[PDB]
Amino acid sequence: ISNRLSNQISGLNVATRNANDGISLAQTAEGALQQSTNILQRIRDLALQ
Amino acid sequence: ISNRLSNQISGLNVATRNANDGISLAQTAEGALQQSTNILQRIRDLALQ
Repeated sequence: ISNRLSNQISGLNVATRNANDGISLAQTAEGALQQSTNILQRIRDLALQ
Repeated sequence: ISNRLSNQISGLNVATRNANDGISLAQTAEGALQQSTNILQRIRDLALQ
């Protein structure tokens, strides 16, 4: 049973870390998009200008 | 009767020793397998990685 538990536990610690790197990925993507939106905000600013 | 008893006794002392060496055999086998399990634990660690 314990061998199955250690299987589960340390496997899920790695999977936690894979998830955390994923969180960071989506974070960087989000930043890029925020700034795409600043541009597009400017594009309406310029279209109206 | 005693000759049969000495037959039994010293024969069974040898058989005891054969059994003890067997205990050691299965012990060494067990150690090898323990460490196979450490590897396989790592293999799930790496598959999840």
